[PDB]
Amino acid sequence: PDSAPGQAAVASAYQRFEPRAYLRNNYAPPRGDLCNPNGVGPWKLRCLAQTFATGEVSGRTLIDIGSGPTVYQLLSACSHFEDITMTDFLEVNRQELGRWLQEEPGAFNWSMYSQHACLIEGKGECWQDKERQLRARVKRVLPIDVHQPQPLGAGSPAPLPADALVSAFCLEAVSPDLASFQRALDHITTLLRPGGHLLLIGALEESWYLAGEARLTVVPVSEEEVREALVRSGYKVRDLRTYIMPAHLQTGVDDVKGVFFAWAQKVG
Amino acid sequence: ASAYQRFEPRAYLRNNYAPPRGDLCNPNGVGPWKLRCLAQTFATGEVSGRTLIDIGSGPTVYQLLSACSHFEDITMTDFLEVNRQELGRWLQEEPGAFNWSMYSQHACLIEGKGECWQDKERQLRARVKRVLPIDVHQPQPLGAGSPAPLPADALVSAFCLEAVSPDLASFQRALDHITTLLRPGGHLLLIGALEESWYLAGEARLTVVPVSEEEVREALVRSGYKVRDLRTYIMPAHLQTGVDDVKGVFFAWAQKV
Ligand SMILES: Nc1ncnc2c1ncn2[C@@H]1O[C@H](CSCC[C@H](N)C(=O)O)[C@@H](O)[C@H]1O
Ligand SMILES: Nc1ncnc2c1ncn2[C@@H]1O[C@H](CSCC[C@H](N)C(=O)O)[C@@H](O)[C@H]1O
Ligand SMILES: O=C1Cc2ccc(Cl)cc2N1
Ligand SMILES: O=C1Cc2ccc(Cl)cc2N1
Repeated sequence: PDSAPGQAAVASAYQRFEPRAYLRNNYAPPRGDLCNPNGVGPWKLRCLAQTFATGEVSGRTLIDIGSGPTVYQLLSACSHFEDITMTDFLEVNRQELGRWLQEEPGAFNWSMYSQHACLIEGKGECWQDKERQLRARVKRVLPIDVHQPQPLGAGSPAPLPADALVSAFCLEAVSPDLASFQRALDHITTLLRPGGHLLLIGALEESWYLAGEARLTVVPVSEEEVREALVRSGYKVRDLRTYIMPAHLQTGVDDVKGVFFAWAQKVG
Repeated sequence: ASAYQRFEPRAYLRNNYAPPRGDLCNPNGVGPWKLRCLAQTFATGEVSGRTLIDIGSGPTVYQLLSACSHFEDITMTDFLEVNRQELGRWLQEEPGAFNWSMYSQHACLIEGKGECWQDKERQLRARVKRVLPIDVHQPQPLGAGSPAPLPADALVSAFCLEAVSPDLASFQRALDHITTLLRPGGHLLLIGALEESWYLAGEARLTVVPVSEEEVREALVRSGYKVRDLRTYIMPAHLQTGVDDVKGVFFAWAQKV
């Protein structure tokens, strides 16, 4: 009926979100181990690489929805878009990205991820070049709130509508329930042009994860709930695959059961 | 040969394996070309067996990155103790070891098997069983009671022979010597400088015999090899740095017969 309470709880909880702990929890080993091809990191990168490798997802502008403190989700993307917008709710995350953009030593090191992306893209690109291009193509880092009908605000800086959207582990991680999730998907969809593409990666059947002091409440979603929401938002689903989280990667940082990858094209 | 007593490993790694010659990003540089020759050759599946020996390793490992997944027993060698020490520092992940990761990465990249560079380094470190003294000017370069399994199924040698031979004849004889280490029907991957007469290694100034591709080809023949492949990389101007007067690099894939 009324979305304010749940959304308020969410915003409250994220005030405690610690980027460094979150990076360590999910992007340092064992989950950040890119050597095991059956690991989640390599699967995520592979979903992205293969999708962009079709040549079917291109344009001038791309918006990454809920970037947090991570850039891996753009490694394969960056060679297909001149203009990239990164976004996040939390200033601290936006500053994390700032540190990487300035190429500071105190910044999180993504070079393994950059290398791995070069590896599976199979074009013999060195990772320093991939990183240099991503840094050059990120044109802005913006506040965002997906619960707003205009997630970027009014008169945003972003080129709208975008040719493509990327969003990894955001919607389910900030929506108290499925209806909120659906509305969030509707909101970000207004930023995408008709015939444009959305690459959505997320947690399956997760109810909580840790980011330092912050223990965050997640709406657990299934593949089928994800498919239906995409259709409900005006997408044709081109691809929807599932990674089942291996027991050895269940580290107590969350109760994630799996990860989904969706390639969807906005009808129009 | 006394000149090699002033040879500084770090200065050599600096001159040849750090930028610009060590930049692997540009596909037209010497580093990537070398790795490609090695990778492509092994990818054929025709160079294989159980044991491999690297002749004149110096302080470098890149020349075995593609090799290591085809040979369970690897022997590295050099004339200088300091080079063997520098190798030991990398093989044992000791302090102040040279950083080869860029090369491991590129080998993984070129090979295209989706392998992470750490697994690659791990395997190489696991398969190098020993680092031995050696002198190619000796009829038995490894000495008599060598811990090395002989004959080897395959040899690798990069920038050693021409770099240690006053003249063509010495070069030919040294090739003769190392060839005795190789099992008949075995393979030799030989990489070397073309038309070079000197190079620097810190305080060391080394004399080199300037050799041509045809001269390299004829040497292998005269040593009893069938030349399966012989390619030339011409050294671009921007990689002419003042550390030597190398004109090009040759890669030769030869088979003892
Ligand atoms: N109301 C809201 N609207 C849009 N993004 C939000 C939000 N509340 C929290 N977020 C951001 O959602 C992110 C979830 S973490 C995922 C980060 C990154 N995309 C990855 O792939 O690892 C956090 O960065 C959080 O700050
Ligand atoms: N008389 C001799 N017999 C065998 N090796 C020798 C030698 N005199 C010097 N060497 C070794 O020959 C090497 C030349 S440079 C090292 C080349 C290295 N494998 C790479 O590819 O870059 C030096 O390590 C040097 O110590
Ligand atoms: O591999 C992934 C990365 C990631 C981010 C956030 C959450 Cl809740 C779960 C996972 N698992
Ligand atoms: O690229 C290469 C590597 C190398 C080793 C030794 C010498 Cl004398 C010259 C070169 N040039």
